[PDB]
Amino acid sequence: SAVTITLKTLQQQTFKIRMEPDETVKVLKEKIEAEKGRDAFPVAGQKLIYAGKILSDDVPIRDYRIDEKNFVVVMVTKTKAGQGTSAPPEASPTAAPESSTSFPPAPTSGMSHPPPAAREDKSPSEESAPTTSPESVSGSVPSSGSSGREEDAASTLVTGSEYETMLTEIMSMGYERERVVAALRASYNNPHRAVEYLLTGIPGSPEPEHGSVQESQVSEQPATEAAGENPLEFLRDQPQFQNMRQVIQQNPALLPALLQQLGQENPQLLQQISRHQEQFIQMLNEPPGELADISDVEGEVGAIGEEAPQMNYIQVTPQEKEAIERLKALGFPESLVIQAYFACEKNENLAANFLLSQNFDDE
Repeated sequence: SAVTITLKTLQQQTFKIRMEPDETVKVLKEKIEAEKGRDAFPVAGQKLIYAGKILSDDVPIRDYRIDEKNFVVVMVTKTKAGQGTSAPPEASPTAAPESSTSFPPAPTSGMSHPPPAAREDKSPSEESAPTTSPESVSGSVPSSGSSGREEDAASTLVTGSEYETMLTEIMSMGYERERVVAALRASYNNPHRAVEYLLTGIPGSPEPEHGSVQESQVSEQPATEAAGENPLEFLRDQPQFQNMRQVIQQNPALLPALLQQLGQENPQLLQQISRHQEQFIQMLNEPPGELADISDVEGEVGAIGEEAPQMNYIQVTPQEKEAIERLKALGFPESLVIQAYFACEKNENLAANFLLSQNFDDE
């Protein structure tokens, strides 16, 4: 089964083909190259005219309803393949009916498209909507409520190590590594929400109330009987250290010249300087000691406290000491206060109250 096709070329040369009554016209373009040949029948200008509109090569033959009784004026122009056929400048025009008049610039650009008459020049939006799919607008329940995303706060601490830089900001407290980021991924990657939701809120510390740290044991010296036989204080006051603390306050070359001259003459300190070279020298340039903390002067000049180890008959307690502390702090005596306290009701007036009325000023 088949069907001959009337092929007509603009050159006035017609013939006949056949192929199948359902082959893409693309085979036609190639059928013409073999039907007429390839001397002056290229493909670029291959337009199969059957009655005005050239049949394209994207449809199967017989789809345009061609008629063998008629003829298809196929065209074969447009020869742009690098180097093919061309035309010299000396020639005559053959477009009587199709005579060119305007001079539209093919190359270059330009927006030649003026609107007809004087109406709405601009054209915002349109006035039609051709649906592409047959059943696109379907369904009913919402699945993705995308009514505006969320930016929230992210660049709050993340740096070179982003969350790791913060991981050290919190972990340093004494936490872990994976538990902290998790605390910094659900609380707000911050030491505020993470901490609160790191142990007291995170599933890692159910009511952490068993870590009492109210000890404060950093400074608490007795200073009541801790001094005797010290190879360092006798020199600090003797001429040995004075020569090492005076020569050092002008030239560091004397330190060695002295440590080897006097510092290396008395074994009383040498047996310690070998291991105390750090502290012994620390005092050579800056000896410790201070007689003015902030205001050592409540009563008159300011004493130290109890400078009598095993001397009095009692030792006061944490109940009456408050009365004496404020007494000697206002300008009261010493033994006259610790004793007079037992005036009438062991109060802070009968004993003081009468003491003040007895001091008076002048009559």
